[PDB]
Amino acid sequence: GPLSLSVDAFKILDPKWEFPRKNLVLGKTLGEFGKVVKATAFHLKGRAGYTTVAVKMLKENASPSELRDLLSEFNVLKQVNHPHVIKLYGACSQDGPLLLIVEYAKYGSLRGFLRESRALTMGDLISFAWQISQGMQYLAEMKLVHRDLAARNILVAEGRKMKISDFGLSRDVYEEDSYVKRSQGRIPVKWMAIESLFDHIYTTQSDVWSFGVLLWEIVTLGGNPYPGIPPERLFNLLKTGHRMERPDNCSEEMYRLMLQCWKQEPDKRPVFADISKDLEKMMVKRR
Amino acid sequence: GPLSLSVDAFKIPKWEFPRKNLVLGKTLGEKVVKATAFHLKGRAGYTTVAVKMLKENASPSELRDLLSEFNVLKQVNHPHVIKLYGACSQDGPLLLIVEYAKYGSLRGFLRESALTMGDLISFAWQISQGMQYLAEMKLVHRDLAARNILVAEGRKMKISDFGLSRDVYEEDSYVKRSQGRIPVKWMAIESLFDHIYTTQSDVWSFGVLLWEIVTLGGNPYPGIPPERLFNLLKTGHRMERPDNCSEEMYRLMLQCWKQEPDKRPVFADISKDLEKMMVK
Ligand SMILES: Cc1cc(C)c(/C=C2\C(=O)Nc3ccccc32)[nH]1
Ligand SMILES: Cc1cc(C)c(/C=C2\C(=O)Nc3ccccc32)[nH]1
Repeated sequence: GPLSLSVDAFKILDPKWEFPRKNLVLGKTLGEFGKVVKATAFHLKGRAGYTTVAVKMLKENASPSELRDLLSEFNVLKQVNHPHVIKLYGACSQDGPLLLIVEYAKYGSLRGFLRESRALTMGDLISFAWQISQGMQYLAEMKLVHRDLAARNILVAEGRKMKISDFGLSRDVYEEDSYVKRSQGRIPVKWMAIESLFDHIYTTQSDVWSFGVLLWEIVTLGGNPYPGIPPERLFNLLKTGHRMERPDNCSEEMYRLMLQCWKQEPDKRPVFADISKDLEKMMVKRR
Repeated sequence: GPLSLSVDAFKIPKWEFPRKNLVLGKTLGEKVVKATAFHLKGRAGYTTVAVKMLKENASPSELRDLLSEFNVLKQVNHPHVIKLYGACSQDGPLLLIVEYAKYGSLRGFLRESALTMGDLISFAWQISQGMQYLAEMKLVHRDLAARNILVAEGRKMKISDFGLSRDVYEEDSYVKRSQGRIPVKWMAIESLFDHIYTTQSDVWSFGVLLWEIVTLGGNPYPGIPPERLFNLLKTGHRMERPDNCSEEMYRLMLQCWKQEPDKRPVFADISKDLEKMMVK
């Protein structure tokens, strides 16, 4: 099938991205559709000596789905280049499990980083969202729907820099401007757009919806969306037009922007350039 | 879509159990928790049970798997299949209340070990017998592996995890267009390449499970990466005879792993082959 073809095609292939396994040394697990370990790499793409990196790999007992997502992630990361998108340095595929060598983000996930804090200003939180918005605009212009946008999938690198991560679920939408998934998806339901939940339709405008949930996650310093509401209740709660109330410590302008990200009709939502301009307008009231 | 239709249907019997009579305890595994249930189906007082629920941040796919498990468990009834007692959905999160298995998973239980080859064969036989029942009901399990078998009181095997199970009454096969969620190292060659699932692919998996049993919870195809399996299988390679395995036992595993599904033994014949080993 599609995967057997992709495995054979891949194993018979770019010396641009291949990295000798023997120059790579793995350490502790950072997190667990894959696993990530901290690692160190010798003579990595013209960097002399060792460079600290993260390494994405398959878990124990990988299904075909998981293998496919690793291969797809690899494929998206090759095409992609933005200060707010995680950087790929190479891959080991030749005599051992498939390993993707990627940018180490010293603070871990944005969720984790938010949860560890209190000291952060609204200005810091706005800058974070703005950085993410710029990365999303560049992926959107590259014709890619990310699908899985969430605090847990955004890394915080050196300097408190946002890095969009986890491209397993990203799809190319050059031709049709939407990605349609027949069977049930694997994005948490509390981050999915209404048309994704009901019609299995994913577009840049469902990324915007997700971005709205992510704003909520930022403003709450890593809260759990729809707290105490079971995922199965979401269908009915969304079509009957309910949305999350304004959280504390959230300004009127911000909340207004989350709601617009959550408009029932996709075409009525802001595109990522409007989101960035909107976030600038708030940043201007603080800096 | 299919899920929203199902969720509404489900929301709109003798399986409902009041939430306030159920007390959750420690996590047993990832989601399943130890729990206790007051006045569960005519049992007076408190009964120790397990409770299956949705993990944090469940995707539609996982929601559907939970609803599916519930729907299959309503229909199924055999000494070696985990038993469903009820469910809570009225308010709060969807919870399925199921038989508690005091020794946990068969993998964990094998790995903590003194057991005879007689004990090992009996384990396989009990599962084979449960598979036989499930095959008769026209159900393809798909996800059979030591981590999905439970060890209840008296060292009784309980087949578990029906999330991925599928009805094959009409067509006798289950064909999944997209990529499955069963680990590659337990999938039949036809499931790997053509996405085809039958009772004969369950037999292949049962073969892998025999291997797990005999090695006391060994990891299949050790030090071989999942992606190499495609090629290794199509070119005819199979796991070598493990240490401490009879000739007859191994012979049974290879026959489970025949390239052609119709050349593989049927569950009924495996229960016989194992009972013969039992007796000899
Ligand atoms: C210190 C730390 C904690 C965590 C969860 C991480 C995680 C990552 C990291 O450093 N680079 C990555 C690239 C892709 C996906 C995850 C990571 N790093
Ligand atoms: C003592 C213990 C450890 C573990 C992993 C378990 C697990 C289970 C248990 O008891 N009944 C179950 C029903 C369905 C799925 C898992 C379990 N029980």
